[PDB]
Amino acid sequence: PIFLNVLEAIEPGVVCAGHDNNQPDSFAALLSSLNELGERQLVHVVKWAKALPGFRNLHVDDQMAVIQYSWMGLMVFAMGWRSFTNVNSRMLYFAPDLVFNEYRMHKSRMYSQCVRMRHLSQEFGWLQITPQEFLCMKALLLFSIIPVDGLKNQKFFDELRMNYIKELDRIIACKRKNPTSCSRRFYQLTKLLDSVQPIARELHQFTFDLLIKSHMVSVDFPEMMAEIISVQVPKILSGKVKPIYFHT
Ligand SMILES: C[C@]12CCC(=O)C[C@@H]1CC[C@@H]1[C@@H]2CC[C@]2(C)[C@@H](O)CC[C@@H]12
Ligand SMILES: Cc1cc2ccccc2[nH]1
Ligand SMILES: Cc1cc2ccccc2[nH]1
Repeated sequence: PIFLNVLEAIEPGVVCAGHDNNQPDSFAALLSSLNELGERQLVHVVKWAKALPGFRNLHVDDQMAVIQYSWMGLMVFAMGWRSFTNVNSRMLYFAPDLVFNEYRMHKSRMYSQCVRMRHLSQEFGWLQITPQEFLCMKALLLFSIIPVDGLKNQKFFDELRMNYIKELDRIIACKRKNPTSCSRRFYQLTKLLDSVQPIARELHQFTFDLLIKSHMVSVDFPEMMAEIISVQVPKILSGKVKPIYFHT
């Protein structure tokens, strides 16, 4: 399982948010911590992506593009997984020092979005998702959103996406027997993958509005976060860049 060896081998390690928990919760502090966590996580996601099989085939501008458009979903999907494995989806485990309970979900002023994310975490349990299926689905998420106008070199991207989908089928096919199970399983995983986009979309809208009024609510946005959310995210919210869905 060469391909699986790579995903397993390059999977990012634990990342902390640097949150002061001995300090009373507040909107400004929580969101500022989540943002810092984004900056820190982005760094790992970039190093992770550049190490994926065939990623370097993509044109350099397209490499940065898919990462800049997919980080939200990637991060949310991995966050859901940690929440499932660490606390069986009891809370949102953003980081070791940033675990969201119902109080924080509410205090973050993004309770509805958090509920959305916890529900995704629950799915990992309800579908009995394997660590390997998780890994393969996550890799596939990096290639699940592109500009309606296409990429610099769409042809390579298309080839790459086709291969990662082919790998997901392999994972499903192995350790299995019933051809009806393979198809059903693929149906469920693609359904799950699609369910990530609406959550990402809601978060994009939220962080965008947050960046705009950040100065008023006293929320901090690190360099890369401020740049990406003001330059790349708007392209998604305006319909110029959209998710690739399996199902209609
Ligand atoms: C991606 C992060 C940080 C990494 C993670 O574990 C998922 C989580 C989802 C909510 C995001 C947060 C980064 C900072 C954002 C974008 C805030 O501005 C509003 C929504 C937050
Ligand atoms: C490839 C790449 C993507 C990206 C996003 C934010 C900052 C730097 C980056 N390099
Ligand atoms: C996942 C993946 C398999 C593979 C084989 C050849 C070239 C690129 C590839 N990506």
